[PDB]
Amino acid sequence: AMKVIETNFTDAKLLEPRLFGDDRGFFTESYNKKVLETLGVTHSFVQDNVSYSAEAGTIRGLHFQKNPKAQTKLIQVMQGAIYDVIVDLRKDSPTFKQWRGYILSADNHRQLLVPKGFAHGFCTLVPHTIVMYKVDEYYSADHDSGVLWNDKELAIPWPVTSPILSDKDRILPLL
Amino acid sequence: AMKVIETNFTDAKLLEPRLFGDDRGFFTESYNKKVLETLGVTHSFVQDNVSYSAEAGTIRGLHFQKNPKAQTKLIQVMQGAIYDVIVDLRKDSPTFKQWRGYILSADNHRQLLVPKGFAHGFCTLVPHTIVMYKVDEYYSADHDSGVLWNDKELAIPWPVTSPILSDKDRILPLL
Ligand SMILES: Cc1cn([C@H]2C[C@H](O)[C@@H](COP(=O)(O)OP(=O)(O)O)O2)c(=O)[nH]c1=O
Repeated sequence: AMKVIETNFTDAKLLEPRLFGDDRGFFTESYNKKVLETLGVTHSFVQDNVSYSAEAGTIRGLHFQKNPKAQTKLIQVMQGAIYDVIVDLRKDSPTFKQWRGYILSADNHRQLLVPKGFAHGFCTLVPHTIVMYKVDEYYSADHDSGVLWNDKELAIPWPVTSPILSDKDRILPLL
Repeated sequence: AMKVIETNFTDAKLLEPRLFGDDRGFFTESYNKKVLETLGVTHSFVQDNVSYSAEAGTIRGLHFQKNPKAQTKLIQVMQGAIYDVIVDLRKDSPTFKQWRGYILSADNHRQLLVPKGFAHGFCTLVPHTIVMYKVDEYYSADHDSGVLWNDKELAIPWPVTSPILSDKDRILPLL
């Protein structure tokens, strides 16, 4: 079934689904609610989002929806590959302000469980990258916030010098 | 938000989500539980399946899981394109044994809600097609059944003369 590759910051989980291949292609259960609960991931997802980025080096984030509408996310890459970063913003947390960069791709089929209290963003590594992610709380343009990609406090080693960013993404606040 | 393009057999719906496109690519809510409810679609999906077919002309199906463990399927195409066919197998229906073929692609983003009581299958149209589908009941081996892709009564004008099938799909029982 689906298995845990690593756990970081207590609750963040890098996961891998069991693939079943043939000469014809493959099959996989990319999500199984009851399986996830066994792996200590109990969430009822309400929305699935799909992000398409035409050019490599496109940066999406760092996003976080402020409470009372915080979102648990579960991200995967359907086409292409991305360098995904998560930052622990729980002030109480022993791992507060810490981050981690993961490579999620169409070939590795890896998924990342981003808990509530974290900032999340990614950098596409090749053209035509498609990212899909579930959220357990509906979107709220009101509570939609984030952290500027190049915040010097975090000093994230993005694999791009001049990222393709939306104007909205270039004016996100610092940490 | 999401729009119902057409409805057939009383309950099967061809859906299309809202797509926010800009200079960098696009973003869309492929699944939204609340939105679907407002359209008349209410189900608790517990499993997401992914199917990758290397070559064009690969037929997967026709398939249904036996009652009482029938499954509602929400079909979507993440890469490539398919000719998706559903067949009404509800003995107590005014459309029993009728079928419809739909074209779902990564470029149209259309989705198909296949009710419990229908057989479902598809033929990939281009190489490397990826199909994702959500189900409201888990996979149950003992309840696995289907209809022969080239069954004589079903008219199904598949767009492939010699398709690629698994050994078990060639074995599937006739209606
Ligand atoms: C339909 C389904 C299949 N599977 C497994 C059972 C099979 O061993 C494998 C492939 O499914 P299937 O398409 O039935 O096999 P074939 O390729 O021979 O037609 O996937 C699941 O784990 N979950 C599911 O929901």
